[PDB]
Amino acid sequence: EKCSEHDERLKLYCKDDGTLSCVICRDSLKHASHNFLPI
Ligand SMILES: [Zn+2]
Repeated sequence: EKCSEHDERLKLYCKDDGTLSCVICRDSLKHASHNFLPI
């Protein structure tokens, strides 16, 4: 999961997959559209 420097516990991924743009960290808090990858 990229989503680096941003939440003290949130890290995740979206990318095309039926749901365009989703939780930017399994929740999307203080992220908005930064970036993240899936474990
Ligand atoms: Zn994040």
